[PDB]
Amino acid sequence: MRIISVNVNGIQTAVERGLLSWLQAQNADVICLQDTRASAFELDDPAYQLDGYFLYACEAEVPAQGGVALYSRLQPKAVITGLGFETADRYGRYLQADFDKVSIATLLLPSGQNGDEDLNQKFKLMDDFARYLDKQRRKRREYIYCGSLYVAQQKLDIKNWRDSQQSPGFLAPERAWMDEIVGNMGYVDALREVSREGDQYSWWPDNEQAEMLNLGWRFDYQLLTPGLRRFVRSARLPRQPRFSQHAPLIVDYDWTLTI
Repeated sequence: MRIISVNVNGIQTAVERGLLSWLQAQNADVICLQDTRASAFELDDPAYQLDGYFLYACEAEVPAQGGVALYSRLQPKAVITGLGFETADRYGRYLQADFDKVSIATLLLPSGQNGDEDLNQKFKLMDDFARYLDKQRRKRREYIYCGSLYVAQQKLDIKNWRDSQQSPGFLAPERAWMDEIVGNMGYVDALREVSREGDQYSWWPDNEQAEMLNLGWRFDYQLLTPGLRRFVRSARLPRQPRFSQHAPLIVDYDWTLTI
C-alpha cells in the first residue's frame, strides 16, 4: 500500500520502536533499509510475522552492522546482495528486487555514522552508480531507487546547514550529485516534491535523530522513474524520534510488486 524506508542498526530495535506496527498498519508494499541484524534464515521466523507479508533480504557482516531488509507482499525473483561474490556477503548494502518489470534498488549506507569511509566506498560505487543511472536509461522499463545516502537538495533543508550535506561543513560533489540526478528531469523527489518541509517547526533535537526530526536529513531518498513521476498520492515523513508510534518515511501511491 506504500513504500516505507527506515535505516536502523538492529531491525530488532525497529520492531521495539513500533516499525513492525507500521508494516501491519498498512501492509506497506516494500519496506527498505533497516538492518537485518538477525541471520538470513532466522528472520522469516513466525516471530517476525505480521498481518500478512513476505520477507526477502540478505545479510553480510551482520555481527558487524550489515543487513539489507526488503519485505514484499509478492515473491520477487531477482534477489541481489551486491555484485562482488564474497563482497556481497560483506556489503549487505546493495540489493534489488526484480523479475521482468519494475526493477527496484534498495541501498542502505549511513554516512553520518561513517564519514570519509563512505566517501571512499561510495566513490567507487559512484562511478558504477552513474553508469547504472545510464544503464537504467537503456532499460525501457520502470525502476525505483530507494536508498540512504548523503543526498540533500540543500534548497529544502537549508536549516540543517550543519550536516545538511553530510558533515558540519558541506560537500562540493553534492551540488552536482543531486543536480546531475534530478536536474536530469528524470529523477523525481517524491519526498520533497509532493510534501514541503521548507516551512516547518523543530522539536527539541537530540542525537542523530535531530536530522530526521523534520529539521534535517538522516539519509533517506525515495526516487521514482518517469513512469510514476506524476503519480504520487502522498508522502508522510517522520517528524518525531523513532521511539513509540512514530511514522517512518512512507509514500502513498503505487504499491505491490508484480512479477
